[PDB]
Amino acid sequence: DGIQPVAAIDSNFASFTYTPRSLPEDDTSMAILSMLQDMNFINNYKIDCPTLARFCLMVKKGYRDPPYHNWMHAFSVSHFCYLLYKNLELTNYLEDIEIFALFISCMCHDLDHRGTNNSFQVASKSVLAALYSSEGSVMERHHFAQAIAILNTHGCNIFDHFSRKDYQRMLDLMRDIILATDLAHHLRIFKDLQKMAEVGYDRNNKQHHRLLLCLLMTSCDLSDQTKGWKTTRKIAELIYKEFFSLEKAMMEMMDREKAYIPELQISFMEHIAMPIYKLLQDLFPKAAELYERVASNREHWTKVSHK
Ligand SMILES: [Zn+2]
Repeated sequence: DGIQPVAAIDSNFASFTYTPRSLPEDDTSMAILSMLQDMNFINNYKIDCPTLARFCLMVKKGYRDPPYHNWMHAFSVSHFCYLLYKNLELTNYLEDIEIFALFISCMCHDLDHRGTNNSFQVASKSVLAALYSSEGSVMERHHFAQAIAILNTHGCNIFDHFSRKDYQRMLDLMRDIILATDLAHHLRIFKDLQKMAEVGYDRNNKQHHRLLLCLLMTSCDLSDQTKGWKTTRKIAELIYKEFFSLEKAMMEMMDREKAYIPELQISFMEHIAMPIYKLLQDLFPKAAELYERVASNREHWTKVSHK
């Protein structure tokens, strides 16, 4: 094969309107390579292509498949990462190595998702946000360690040619970015994010770099919310299907429990999702489209919510 150009996957691959979940699963590894190519990482870092193929195949293979926290989730978060690169022009904000770390983090950040819901930090703001949230910041996870175990598998070391210093910096970035997916982490840095958007992003501030990378990471994880109505509806279904994945009903109870979805999804939008994409828009005028679209989904949910 060799790598496909992004524009050959779909004329709209690079548009916020595009739904990556509609790519057949078998074409997703190739589409990862297409995106790294169009982002100029393969060329600039002179990455061996067979190696990058094996790496990508290896992380895909390492995902469990619950209804929601699965490869397609990872794939679609990665794809949003690419959309932020293309549409917000992140190279004017972050360094190449940070963008690269962000992308690989998207690919890797749910490898050790367990679904053990053991915390009240997110739940206090939104009961459904707690089910969408990745884990690792309150209970220890090994999304990161698993990513490296892959990296150190013969024939998979895509950062082989980096300097020792960039190699540590790459690993530190992944470890920190993967941790930041956990919404408990986001809540804990929220005031800092707010301060950053108030004062204005400062390319020379290393703190601003760290904060932006977390914000972007969480913006990719919840990016299902920035798609069509059908997408939040389908994703809400999946989260449910996951959490009920095993206990004697007192069919019936299942339906009472899905009658709660609208209000939970609205509370999730109002208290967690929308603030995040408000922040992006405050920092990036070109992200207005995204907040508007989440806003519009909150409207449909409200509208539906009188089942
Ligand atoms: Zn995730």
